[PDB]
Amino acid sequence: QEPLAAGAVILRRFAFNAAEQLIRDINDVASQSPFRQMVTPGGYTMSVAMTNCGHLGWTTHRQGYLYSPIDPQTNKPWPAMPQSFHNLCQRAATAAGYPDFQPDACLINRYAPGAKLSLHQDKDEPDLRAPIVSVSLGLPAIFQFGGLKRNDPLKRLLLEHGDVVVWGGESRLFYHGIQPLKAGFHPLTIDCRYNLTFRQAGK
Ligand SMILES: O=C(O)CCC(=O)C(=O)O
Ligand SMILES: [Co+2]
Repeated sequence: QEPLAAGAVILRRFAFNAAEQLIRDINDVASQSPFRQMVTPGGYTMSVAMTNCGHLGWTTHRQGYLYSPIDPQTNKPWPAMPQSFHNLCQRAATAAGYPDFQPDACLINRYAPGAKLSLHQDKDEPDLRAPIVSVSLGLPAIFQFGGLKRNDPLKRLLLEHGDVVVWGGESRLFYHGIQPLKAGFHPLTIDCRYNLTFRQAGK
């Protein structure tokens, strides 16, 4: 299935089949670059653990964000993006109408019950030409999606295991975020939610 909105679609239950292989390749990456909490420059500490794969990796600190080839926690390169991450990503991107997308970054998020991503706009990328591909894995989450300005009426959507969201073009600098993840069980993730966001950061 494929719905909305405006240079952005939801590919519903798109990563369903590959979820077992994604989870496995998430784990493989994690055994190299582990998950960790990150302190926002505003002093707040994020309830979302995260790590990276691909050419570039995004981390926030006290001075601010950074895209890096080096993992600041290991002082070695971020794991190469797994075959299945790459394949899945462009297969989503094509179906979303971005045939010439190729990411170099992949920020992997892990949410516990009560974890939240504050409303933000994917901003720290120089090349606004490329779209964002978000993969939802595990427990269901409510993903809010507004627009350019902060005050745009947000719309609340249930993102479920396998669900995929691609946004770019006119909808690229759009405010979006995550509400406190409700507790539950999922076969594959047990009691959490994984989320991959694919991005072009270099080029
Ligand atoms: O968990 C999500 O679906 C949101 C991910 C996101 O927007 C980000 O990593 O910047
Ligand atoms: Co984002």
